[PDB]
Amino acid sequence: YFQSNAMKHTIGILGGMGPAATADMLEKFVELRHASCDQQHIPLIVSSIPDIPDRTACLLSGGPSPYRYLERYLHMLEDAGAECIVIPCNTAHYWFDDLQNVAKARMISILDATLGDIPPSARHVGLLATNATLATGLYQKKALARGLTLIQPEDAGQALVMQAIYTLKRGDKTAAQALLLPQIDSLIARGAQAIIMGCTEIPLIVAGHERAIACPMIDSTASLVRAAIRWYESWPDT
Amino acid sequence: QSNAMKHTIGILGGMGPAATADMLEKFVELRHASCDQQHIPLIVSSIPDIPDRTACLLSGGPSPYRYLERYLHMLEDAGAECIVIPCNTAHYWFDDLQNVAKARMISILDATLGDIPPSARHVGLLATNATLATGLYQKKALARGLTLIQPEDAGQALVMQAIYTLKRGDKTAAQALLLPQIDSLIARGAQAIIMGCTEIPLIVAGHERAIACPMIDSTASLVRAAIRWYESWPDTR
Ligand SMILES: [Cl-]
Ligand SMILES: [F-]
Ligand SMILES: [K+]
Ligand SMILES: [K+]
Ligand SMILES: [K+]
Ligand SMILES: [K+]
Repeated sequence: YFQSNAMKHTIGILGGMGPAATADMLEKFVELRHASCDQQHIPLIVSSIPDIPDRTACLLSGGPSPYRYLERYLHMLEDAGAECIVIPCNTAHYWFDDLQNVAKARMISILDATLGDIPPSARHVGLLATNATLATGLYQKKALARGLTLIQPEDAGQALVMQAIYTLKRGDKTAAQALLLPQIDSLIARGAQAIIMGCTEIPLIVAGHERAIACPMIDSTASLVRAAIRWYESWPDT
Repeated sequence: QSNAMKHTIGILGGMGPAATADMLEKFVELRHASCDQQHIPLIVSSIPDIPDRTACLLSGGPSPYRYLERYLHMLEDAGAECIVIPCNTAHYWFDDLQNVAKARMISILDATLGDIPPSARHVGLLATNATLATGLYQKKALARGLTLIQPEDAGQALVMQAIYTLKRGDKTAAQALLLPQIDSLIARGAQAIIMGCTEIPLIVAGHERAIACPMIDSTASLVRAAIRWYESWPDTR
């Protein structure tokens, strides 16, 4: 399988962070790839092994590091024949450069993909993300380089965004939506021209309410999927 | 700790991709978990170059067996200790795969039939032309005392069309094709209807209220069976 999977430009999804976001990524690979039939869709191998330690607990509360888990499942995907690896978790990109160095497969960053899909006129941009993604500034250096100004929720509001994410991770979308939606309105009221959904649970909470939201919402999961499809479609046989 | 020690489940999917994503969705929804880390360890093969199953069985098209075998071994080598296949037609090859498999395998057919209420003796069957033609459900249904109701030829062409319309990405058109066939099976006396092709639950999704009889979800039945397998180990919760 390995050599023919590699010849076929198989994409590996390093997911499980969390599992609903990984399932959402798979749906988006189906929705965003033009295919005449089953056989024209993207070849995908998915790691949805969610025992990976909590990313914010590690970065902000001294919890066990997820790195060695990420490294192990990365190598599992490569050994299965993945030639490109994508990670449907923003906070995990704290370790992106580390994983890239040990990877033989190509890796595509969710951060670059997401920032690249912001309309050029949107210069003041809200950011919905986990505490650790904000605190370690994962989007900060890259946003500054593109001439963007990020707006994040205040301390009280950011606690509610974190609650929404973990309520989604617990399986209660309706509760998560009631928590998140006033924070989206607050970001707009403070002048967000666009809002980055910079945690891959956020698209799952917003889904069905984009019409009720004044400004565009940038879907980091979809941005990464689109980038991976462009990689897949750039080969001479594709 | 190796994936085999952790009782990792391998999903041999890509048949088709949307149905495989649906199975992942259902693994989340059907497993009681308080956080990311309590969910089922899963490795997924969604490599869809597997040749068309009905084309093989009914027209002599290229066989999917060598692809299924290859991706099976890929999943075992990655650490899957149990394998589930979210495709009913592919279970034509279930015994062959189980012969060469080191991991446990759980049939979508047995799981689905086990989730039929015992009072439903007359059961509609929505499936591909090849699943019907090769009788994948017939002997197991006969053992349980069930009578299968399948659409007549004209209706079945429309069921097959709905499945392939969903596989092309048009859920709205697939529903327009499928829903009259569901009413027909009910009008003919179905007491439950097996969604015996894993694209059927995606077409029906959001309309079970308007349907007068229970719809038996083969994908969900398989997920529930795999979760029970995972939860039965002494060192799992
Ligand atoms: Cl073959
Ligand atoms: F994320
Ligand atoms: K599509
Ligand atoms: K996430
Ligand atoms: K659940
Ligand atoms: K199927």
